[PDB]
Amino acid sequence: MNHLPEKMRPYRDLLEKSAKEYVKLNVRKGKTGRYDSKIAGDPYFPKHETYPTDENGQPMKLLAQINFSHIPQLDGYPSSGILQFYISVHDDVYGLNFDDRCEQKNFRVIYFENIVENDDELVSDFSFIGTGECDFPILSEAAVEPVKSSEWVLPTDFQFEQYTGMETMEFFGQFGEDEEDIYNELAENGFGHKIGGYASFTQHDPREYAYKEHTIMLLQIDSDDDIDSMWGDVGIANFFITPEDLRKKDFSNVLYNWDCS
Repeated sequence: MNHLPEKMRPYRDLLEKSAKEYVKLNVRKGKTGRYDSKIAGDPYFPKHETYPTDENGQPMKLLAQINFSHIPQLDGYPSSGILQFYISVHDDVYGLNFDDRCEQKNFRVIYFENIVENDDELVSDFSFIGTGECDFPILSEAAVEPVKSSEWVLPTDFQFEQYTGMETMEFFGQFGEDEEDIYNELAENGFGHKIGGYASFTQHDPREYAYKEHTIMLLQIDSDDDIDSMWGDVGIANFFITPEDLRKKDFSNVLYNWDCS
């Protein structure tokens, strides 16, 4: 039995019904191949394509790349292709769009469905990407080891309220003096790096009103001293997509968020 604080036990059946299969990403500082899933490092990129640039036309830098052929299969996710996440290196907010989290101005999400095999038609020299005045959120290339897992809905994720049928204030408030311990234990079972599953935030989930259909989390990267990942003050980043767009393999409306303490 996965542990549950005492007052939460009557809700065990509900939490089990909410369980979502996901892929935990164990990370290992080090060099990765051109076609591999990785955090930072160099991306797979065809010479004939236009490399992503930020609002001032400066080349962006790869935050992470996922090769769908290299992770456990999740319902609804592509069976192959390489999905990439990029951000500007020149802005003090890791390229987060303060106005519209889905407007790829200083961040970009690119999906290559068909992978080029010919080594000479791919970019190998990425020295053209600059160095911003601020440190990149992840300072060290890291390899990825996917492990399929499962987890109940997290209280940090706006879907929690949908499952319990009430606002979290009202929901955890019913536990009296145990409210904080209960909320914190449940929220802390989250975090870490992953594909799919439920979302963790140090502040507030931005989806309730503004992006209510972005219920699928494509990727979450947490602060992690093992690979020199640090989002502001021990924060966390994540990307979301709507079920419709994932089906269409359309990544032009992906929600990029990050927050910290």
